[PDB]
Amino acid sequence: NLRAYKFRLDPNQAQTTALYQAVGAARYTYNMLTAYNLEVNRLRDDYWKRRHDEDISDADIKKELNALAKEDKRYKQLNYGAFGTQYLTPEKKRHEQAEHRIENGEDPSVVWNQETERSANPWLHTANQRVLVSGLQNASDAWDNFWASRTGKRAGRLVGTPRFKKKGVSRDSFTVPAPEKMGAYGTAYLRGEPAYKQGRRKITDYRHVRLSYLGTIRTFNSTKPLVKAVVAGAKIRSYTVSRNADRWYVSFLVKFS
DNA sequence: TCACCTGAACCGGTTTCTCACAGC
DNA sequence: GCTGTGAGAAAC
RNA sequence: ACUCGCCUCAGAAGAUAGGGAGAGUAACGGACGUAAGCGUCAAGACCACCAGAGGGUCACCGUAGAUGAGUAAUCAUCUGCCCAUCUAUAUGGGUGGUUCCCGGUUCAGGUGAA
Repeated sequence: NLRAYKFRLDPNQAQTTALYQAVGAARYTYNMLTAYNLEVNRLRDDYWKRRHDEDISDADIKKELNALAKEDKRYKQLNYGAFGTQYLTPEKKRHEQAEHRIENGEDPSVVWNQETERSANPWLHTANQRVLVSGLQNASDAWDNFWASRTGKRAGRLVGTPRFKKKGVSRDSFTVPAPEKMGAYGTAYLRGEPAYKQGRRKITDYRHVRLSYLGTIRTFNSTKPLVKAVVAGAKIRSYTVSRNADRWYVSFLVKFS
């Protein structure tokens, strides 16, 4: 009983810039998680090959690896959540430290060197939390796809191994869930945006949508079949933004009931 | 590279807490 | 001049 | 002067504008520079800022009214009328105004121009 209403957006400069920033953040986090998981996997299977070269049964060493999970950190694999707490927010704070130490008359290069890290300036905390966690969702999904293709579940052809994302090679998209503010005609604006300055407080036609911190954006379609379906016992569930060429699209996932 | 299709498979977030209010 | 609403961070 | 179309703005097929083309009295093919490449330009109406940049509205919703929101341009909500469309036993209703739209996320092919 699930449906998708997909509209082609018509954003302005100040919103296209934010959309690029969001997709860049999701790509960055996906790359981080995939790289970490890849390194841990390489260590894991090198150890496995070394142990199997001496005729060791995997069933017996299963308990050894289980005990090693509570012994060494580098022998564990993580989900979308644990990586955010253990790893993501430490460099969130590190980027913050660089930002509030740079203005105090000190050298930008020593605190932030372009060699080790590619960013000109720290930014891993001034990005929306949901956008960042979207990449964690995507990467956890990819690695679960791979590990299910291997072991016993995903019937079909062998689904590769997780692969890095690169600008201009992969697809740009992210998903924002409920219960944050989003909706069609009949929903309020956001405090502080330039439209809210002019005084608008509600949506009063069929050519605007509410997108979290991004504000309200116009569309090319008509939101009427949404709102008419909205007033039937159906409520919006989440929204996904995507890009193709130089065009942006948004899908509202609708759950009728 | 950047981009586009086929093609298999499987699937479509919840909650707590802090805080800065807009509006008189 | 202060505070119930909204907006958002953070864990999971 | 008239008929045919290659790329481009209109969510996608049918209606209406853009930069250049063609031939005669349908076929054929995007353009500017500056073998490529790479950069650039191609939808009209209203308020702002100092010719041009940024922001809002439409390019889907017969044909009549009224009421609101908006400085506006447009939009929304009710009542008519016509048409189409169905619905159960000449009937009543309900459903609209040129048709359709279910999408994710990854891995692997395949071509494809560069």
